[PDB]
Amino acid sequence: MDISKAWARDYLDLAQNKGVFQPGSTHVKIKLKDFSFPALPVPDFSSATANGAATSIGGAYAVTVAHNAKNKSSANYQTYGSTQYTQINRMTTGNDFSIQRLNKYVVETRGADTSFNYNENNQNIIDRYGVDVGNGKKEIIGFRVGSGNTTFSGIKTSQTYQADLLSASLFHITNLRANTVGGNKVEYENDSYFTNLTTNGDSGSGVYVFDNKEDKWVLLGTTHGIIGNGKTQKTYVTPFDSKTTNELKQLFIQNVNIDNNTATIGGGKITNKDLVFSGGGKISLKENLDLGYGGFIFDENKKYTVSAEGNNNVTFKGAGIDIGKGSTVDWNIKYASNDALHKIGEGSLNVIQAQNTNLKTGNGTVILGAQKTFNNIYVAGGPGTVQLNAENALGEGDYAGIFFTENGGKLDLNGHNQTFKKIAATDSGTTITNSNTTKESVLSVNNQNNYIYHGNVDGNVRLEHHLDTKQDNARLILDGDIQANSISIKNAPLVMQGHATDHAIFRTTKTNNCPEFLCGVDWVTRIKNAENSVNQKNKTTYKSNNQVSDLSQPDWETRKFRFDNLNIEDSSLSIARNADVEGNIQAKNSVINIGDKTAYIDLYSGKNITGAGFTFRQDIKSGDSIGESKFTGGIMATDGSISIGDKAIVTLNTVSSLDRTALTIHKGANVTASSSLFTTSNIKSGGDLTLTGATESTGEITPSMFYAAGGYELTEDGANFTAKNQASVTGDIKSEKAAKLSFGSADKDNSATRYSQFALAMLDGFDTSYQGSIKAAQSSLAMNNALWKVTGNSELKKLNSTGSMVLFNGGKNIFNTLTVDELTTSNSAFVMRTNTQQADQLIVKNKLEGANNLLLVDFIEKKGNDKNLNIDLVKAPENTSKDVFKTETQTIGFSDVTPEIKQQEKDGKSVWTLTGYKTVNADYKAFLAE
Repeated sequence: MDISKAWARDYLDLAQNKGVFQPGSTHVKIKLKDFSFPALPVPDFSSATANGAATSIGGAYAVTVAHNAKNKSSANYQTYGSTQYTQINRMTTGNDFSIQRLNKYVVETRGADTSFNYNENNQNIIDRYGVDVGNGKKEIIGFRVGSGNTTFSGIKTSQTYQADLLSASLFHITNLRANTVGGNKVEYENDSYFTNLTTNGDSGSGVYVFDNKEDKWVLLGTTHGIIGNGKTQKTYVTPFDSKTTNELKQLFIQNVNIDNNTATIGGGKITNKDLVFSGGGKISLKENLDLGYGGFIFDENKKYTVSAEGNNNVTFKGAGIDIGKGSTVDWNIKYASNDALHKIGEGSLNVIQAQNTNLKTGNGTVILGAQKTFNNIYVAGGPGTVQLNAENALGEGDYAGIFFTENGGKLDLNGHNQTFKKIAATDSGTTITNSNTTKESVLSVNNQNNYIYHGNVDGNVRLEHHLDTKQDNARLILDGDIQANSISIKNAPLVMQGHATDHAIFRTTKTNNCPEFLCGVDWVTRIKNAENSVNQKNKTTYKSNNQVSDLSQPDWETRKFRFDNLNIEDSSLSIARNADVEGNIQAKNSVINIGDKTAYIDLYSGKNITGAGFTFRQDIKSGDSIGESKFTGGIMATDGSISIGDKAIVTLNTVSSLDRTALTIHKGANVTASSSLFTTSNIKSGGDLTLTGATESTGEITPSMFYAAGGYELTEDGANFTAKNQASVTGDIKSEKAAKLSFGSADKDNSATRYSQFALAMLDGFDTSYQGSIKAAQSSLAMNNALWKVTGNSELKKLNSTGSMVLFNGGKNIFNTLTVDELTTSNSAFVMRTNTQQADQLIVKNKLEGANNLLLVDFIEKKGNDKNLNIDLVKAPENTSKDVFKTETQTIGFSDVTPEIKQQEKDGKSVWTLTGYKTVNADYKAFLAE
């Protein structure tokens, strides 16, 4: 492998379908120390053996090269996932082709597609598998994956057949029909930039090529050998051979036509090959049946039963069970107890009795119809389903005896409740569901220590994380997608977060089993040193640190958390980076951190299943890792606290009620509450906080709502506090930072009012009311159509009121002063109060005012006539002008008492005074167009 351009881990990521090289990914490019892979989907390389030297072709069959027999097995002993398979037969061709029969059915992969036809003429093959590389120029491009003696630009690992080091080659075909000893062979050359040259240990590995018309990767053949040395090194592929393949497969077929009758089996007779059953019917065993290398294969769309004669106890043993699509096999015997039952195929195994053995399933449905149906279950490869159909059908221990490796499968609780201390899932290929739409399944997960569920939840499920005693370390962390009716949390923490994308590593054991003499620095260390400089300049050390993922990596999968309701009691809920959370929260004596900085990763994520596939490993690290997070819904809380952190985006579109529940909005958060929010406590905010009417209900249309904060709101930075669009906001607002905004839709509205005009007796206009005390001596205040009733002494920095504005209200003969420092009011409204001999308000200190305006007043003294006494109404020294409260002889006022004013008095402070009285859905905003 050449790592002068590409990172070492890049070749590995591709071969192991990690990082950006997920199966089916199109338009993939990688940064170099910039490179675009060809316009094709990434292959699925899961049909490759762990060591790369052979390729599964589905079922009990695999393909490799013939002279790999001489090799230290290399291909005689095959590992897929947690399972070992042994070649027990083969056929072999002069062109070095080898089709293999394995001792058991492969559970982990459905195998590579075998539709390559070497006997088509050159033009046909070019048109079927050719790739455009410019202007219509076709080349046959493909991928090869294996793990020969491994080298990274002159760093010698001396490692061969390591699964961790499974590495990918990209190539173009240079001769479809090269004339070699043995027969015609396909010749290829690697890409000159993304260059993984073939090594001896790669011999036998599968070569892939992509069908244009069927849109699928196809097994071209298997790697035969090389000629040459560096960049131009040629590789020869033994073309896949159907005829020889099919001849080997013929050696294992015994057709059994049951045809709805009954086939009785015993004594070497039916009244090793695979027994290939057809027609449906009953299968009865008179004794233990051991099929050796054979197993059961069932056709499609048929019903079968497997029974013991006379209700005896008989076991079956063999290659496994392969059930065709649309078929169901009622399995009413035991599979042998010293062997795993391997189930593949798309149909259903219906297990009527307990088995006292282990299951390995990779496809179709296995139904558990008995208590403790299997001792342990291993789910692999993606498309299998395990379905509960009896009480206590799962197994014992923390994991309920079920384990999901790579790509996982589905657990359908099917109306049953199931409890796990821990779910043993390696990745989000796993989902726990419930297909029963009429009886909800309670899924309980009651880990007492840090644990991450990597899998999903959907269907008719309720999720509970309940403990008997308050335990703050019992953190349940969900890394996958969660779709649940509801979620309930008591006494133990819940964490919702995204998933750090898994990458390949070079070696999972932390030791190098070669002494320092004769071997020196660890090759693992050497790769990290060799890429250190470019990693220091780009800040990407996570690429070469031999860890599966890193808290500081940028590549994170966003996860969806949807639920009608979450209930928390006496614990904490954290939404961390790349969680997208939506639903209603009820909280009691609990802590809610939205946009929490602490994220968790699993050092064995994606490789959590060990041993024979019935043991589970997990190692958790946590630390700061800041990224976008989303909460959408409502919050009903009692005590505890709520925290909204950097990069979080919260949308309260459901009514929120906080009682003794402090709300803190930190710097870098965006909180929009389009739904009513009441709180007996206070809200602190150093981010953006916006309060608006319900802009929902209709696809258009907006109804209004309220925001009360008894403990007031407090602003903590150069922040934003915006109220607009039919928002009625109660509770004082204080601040000593340079804050801004807002009251009132900034020209986003007018006079054309929708909604109930009986719901206009709560805002008059505007479409925004507030009340009513602002102590912010550094802060701005926009006022496009508003304002407040002012219930306290407000000393505000700056003010701009293009539109409807402030009045006073309303302490019992308790008068207050507003005080600005750049009051540029561009229009109406300024209703002030006084009884007669006691008046308030000394406003703008540093002048600059606006056009039109309306400085008004009102009372509690019954002056049946005039009272021509001296009480000022503003205090702007010298002033820019005077006509900043123009003479409009149309004042309704309060009662029938209308006094007048002045122009100037004490020094430069241009005040306003008083005079006498007069006599004159029926209004305040009756002066917008004045």
